[PDB]
Amino acid sequence: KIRFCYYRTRKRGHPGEWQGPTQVLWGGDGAIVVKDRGTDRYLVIANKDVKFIPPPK
Amino acid sequence: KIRFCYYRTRKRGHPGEWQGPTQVLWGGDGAIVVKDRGTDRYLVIANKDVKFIPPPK
Ligand SMILES: [Cl-]
Repeated sequence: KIRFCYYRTRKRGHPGEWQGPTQVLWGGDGAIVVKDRGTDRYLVIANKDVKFIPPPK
Repeated sequence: KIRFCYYRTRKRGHPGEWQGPTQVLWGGDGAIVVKDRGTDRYLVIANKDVKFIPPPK
């Protein structure tokens, strides 16, 4: 059930480096929530800036 | 189990008007996720800026 992903943030629309992997804490409609361990804050990430790690085959 | 709340955001530390009511979409450690009705955007709200609405007696 636990999902992991890579994610990135945006600075004035410019995409940042891929960060993670980190646990997908919540999955919404078009976005997820992750815990950014640098700032220790929850971040809302749009799905276009998420790379979901495929579950084990 | 559906939880609703009032929430507020701050402008340079000053708390604004209470907004909502709106559904508590996710509960984390010290913060929640809501969807802003006006902007259709997910927001992370620190618990001290949340008023959870109790169910009827
Ligand atoms: Cl946070």
